[PDB]
Amino acid sequence: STDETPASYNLAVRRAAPAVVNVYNRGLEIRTLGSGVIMDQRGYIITNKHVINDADQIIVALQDGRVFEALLVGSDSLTDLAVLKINATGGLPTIPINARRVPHIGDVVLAIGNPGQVITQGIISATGNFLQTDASINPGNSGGALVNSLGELMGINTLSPEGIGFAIPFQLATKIMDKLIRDGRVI
Amino acid sequence: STDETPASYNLAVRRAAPAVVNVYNRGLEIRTLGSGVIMDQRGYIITNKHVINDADQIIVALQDGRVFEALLVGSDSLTDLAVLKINATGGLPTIPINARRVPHIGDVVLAIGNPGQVITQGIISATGNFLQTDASINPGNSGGALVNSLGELMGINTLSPEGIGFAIPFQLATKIMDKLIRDGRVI
Amino acid sequence: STDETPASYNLAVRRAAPAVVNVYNRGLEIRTLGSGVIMDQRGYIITNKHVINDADQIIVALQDGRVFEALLVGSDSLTDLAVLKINATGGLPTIPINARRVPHIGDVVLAIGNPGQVITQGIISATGNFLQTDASINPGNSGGALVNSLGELMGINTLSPEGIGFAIPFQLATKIMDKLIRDGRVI
Repeated sequence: STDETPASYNLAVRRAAPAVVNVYNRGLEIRTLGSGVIMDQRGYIITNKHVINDADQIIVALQDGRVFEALLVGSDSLTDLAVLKINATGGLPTIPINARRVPHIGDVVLAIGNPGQVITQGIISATGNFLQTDASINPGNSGGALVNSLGELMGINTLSPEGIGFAIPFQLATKIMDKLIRDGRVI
Repeated sequence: STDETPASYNLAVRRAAPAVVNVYNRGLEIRTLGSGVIMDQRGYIITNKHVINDADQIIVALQDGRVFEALLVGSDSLTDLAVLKINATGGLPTIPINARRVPHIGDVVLAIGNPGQVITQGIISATGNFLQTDASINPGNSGGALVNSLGELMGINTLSPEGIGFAIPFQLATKIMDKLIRDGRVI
Repeated sequence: STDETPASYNLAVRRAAPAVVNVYNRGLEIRTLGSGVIMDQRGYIITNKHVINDADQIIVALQDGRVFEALLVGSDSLTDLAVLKINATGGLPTIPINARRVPHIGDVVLAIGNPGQVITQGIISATGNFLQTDASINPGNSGGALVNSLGELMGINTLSPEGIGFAIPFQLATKIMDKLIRDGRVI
């Protein structure tokens, strides 16, 4: 035992987890809203619309200790997504994305949320309609990332038929985010 | 990441999933009853007795798009199983079976149900009394197949002590099916 | 299929499972209290304090068929642990421990309980505050072992924020057990 190595998906955690952030509201009280995912170096972030639906002031908190204020770029009710913006100081951790990767049924996936961080393991039950997984999906990880064993982004964890969780396919999430950036809410 | 391959049990899905079918009732209304498993080329299928307990007309629907009517060969209350029959057009997808394979505690297993298909992942908690697994077992996959990472049949998912699901060992399921074929309900 | 081998964590089961015992009370009635873990050859065992909180007479039952009476060495309310003692006949199965092993987030873990034995699979969601896992933790495995794919001890399953289970890190559990052995209850 001492010689060998445990089976583990910590590799996918080290690659993906730095990019998943906490999302807060600062009214006047500091409340925890949910999780979120840093998509690129420009400083754009994806989260659930319901997380930021009633935010007086939005705050984002990285795992490395940094704390930015975020402005709502726009949302999309149908997919319950929302894009936030923050100033990117030199060096931002971003969620690994592979546009060429084709998600397959049976693929191992980790759901990464930041209520410290909590990570749960499952598989892709059904390929995206949305992507299904049996990894626990909850408010503590709602708005966070779903990634495969390599750490590549498979979807955005979302809430709202038992035992199964939902994530918005990363391919759809990318397009929706782009559209919100270009205009704002889109129909 | 782009170079490497995700950890996945899609191999077992491709081999086993084509053999797991949807089971319907057609009264006079079309209702979804549950899932089922094509065992052989003769056209015999296994499902839960409770799925077909009140079926005016039984219909079976493959993943490839085909739709047959099925006749109840017989059932077995004690194990809550039931065998159906359909005409096998040339080419029927059958559930991989390995009579030589010895199921071990800790073995990875996928529960395959067809409410599109939903697949969940677990292990064999206890070897069959029935086989136990922590893979989600639900009406959406009740009557469907439980298979290992190779895609070989380990059991038939069944309902009716929390967090654990039950499957009838494939070795028992085979014998019971044979007996029903030979006579009908057996005691 | 016939040639290849199923993916499985039965190796970790064979190594660790013999060391996880059933724990009973014998009033005057024989009641099942919970699970426990044989730590060393001296005959010391760890379990939850709530399991042994009201035991007139404590009995321990190995998987190999042996049955000892156990005496409460002492407990620790804060961590809900308790150490029992039994006479070690030549040959006692002990839980594999690796003091050098550093638990990482994403590590595969099996929760081993003895209500026959029930084993569930998960990962380390958060490294220990206590260790978190998405492996099912329940009364049937409360007080039992959490081990990685090698079979090394990662924690002691404990009860008392949804979908997640808790285990006391093996490093903390070892120290607490030592202290109880030295004195008794410690503050």
